[PDB]
Amino acid sequence: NAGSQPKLTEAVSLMEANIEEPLSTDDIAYYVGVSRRQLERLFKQYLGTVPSKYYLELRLNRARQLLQQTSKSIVQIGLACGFSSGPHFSSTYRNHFNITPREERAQRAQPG
Ligand SMILES: [Cl-]
Repeated sequence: NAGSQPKLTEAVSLMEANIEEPLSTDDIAYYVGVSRRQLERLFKQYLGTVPSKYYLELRLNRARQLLQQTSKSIVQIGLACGFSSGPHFSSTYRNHFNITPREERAQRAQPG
């Protein structure tokens, strides 16, 4: 279970501190003190994915937070979350959340 895997939770905390300019997987591993292979094994075992893909999920969730709370353009938000084009940001966002960034912002005020 992830909370009982301190190395994995450490890596995730480090990733959370580096969203706009994300660390390479190798750099996460160096800073947490495991090999790259070991870091990959942790992510595969305790989260079910690879570190780079979890990092993308994290950056997409920060983007969702910005879509719900700012008037920053779609382009601005994509750049702030490490994306390098609008089409790349919006397409990956839509694949992940099954709505577009524009739809997420339109729906931010949903009162439940
Ligand atoms: Cl950041």
